[PDB]
Amino acid sequence: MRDVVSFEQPEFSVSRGDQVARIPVIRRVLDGGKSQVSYRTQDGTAQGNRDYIPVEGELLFQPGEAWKELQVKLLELRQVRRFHVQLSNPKFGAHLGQPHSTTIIIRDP
Repeated sequence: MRDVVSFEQPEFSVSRGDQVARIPVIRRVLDGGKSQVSYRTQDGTAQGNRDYIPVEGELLFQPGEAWKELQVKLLELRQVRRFHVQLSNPKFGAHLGQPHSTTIIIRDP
């Protein structure tokens, strides 16, 4: 498989006070062209519009591009809550690698 797109890790941990989660997405074994995947947040115990700002869209990798950073905004209100991000719908010859979903763990300062 070429143009393999994944999250770098199955979990990332952030502080609620950071205002943003910075989530790396990599593309490996480049064939030389563009690739696209879709991405979307999904609630866990962290909930959209309470704990974080939901987002969905497309990640278009131009030729040569090996990674992206997703930035999901965090909201302020011992406490731990999780949301998820999922990759789907590979286009232009792209494939999903492992992990293609990830969990963002929001912790109190």
